[PDB]
Amino acid sequence: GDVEKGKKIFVQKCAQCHTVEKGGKHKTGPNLHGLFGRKTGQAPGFTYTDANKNKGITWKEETLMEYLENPKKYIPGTKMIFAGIKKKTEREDLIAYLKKATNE
Ligand code: HEC
Repeated sequence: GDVEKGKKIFVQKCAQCHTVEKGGKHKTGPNLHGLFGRKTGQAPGFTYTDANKNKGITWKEETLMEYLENPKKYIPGTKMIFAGIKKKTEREDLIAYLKKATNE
């Protein structure tokens, strides 16, 4: 969980659709600094495509571990234009971005 790159690689490409700031009218990507509290698809106003909006759990390190680790095989594939990183563990680093954000 290298939040160092977590908040980085996150705010690098995900900063665009996921500007982590006051939620409010969400956009293509809601400030995912509360994923552990955001349903698999319950973004206020931005109700994820039936895919995430039809799950039933919350973005917990494990659930997202299945998404960030298998993004094009979990969700990141419909609108998300991302689905992998240079190496591979780069996804665990983001879990540090949220696990820390979402946590508090
Ligand atoms: C950095 C690697 C990123 C993280 C972490 C997340 N995203 Fe995104 N994202 C985008 C869209 C348009 C969607 C909706 C997909 C659809 O409509 O089918 C999403 C979805 C997510 C979700 C799902 C949360 C839920 O409740 O369903 C998570 C957890 C998430 N994203 C985290 C848009 C973009 C985007 C635009 C180009 C980027 C760069 C990212 N997302 C990157 C990340």
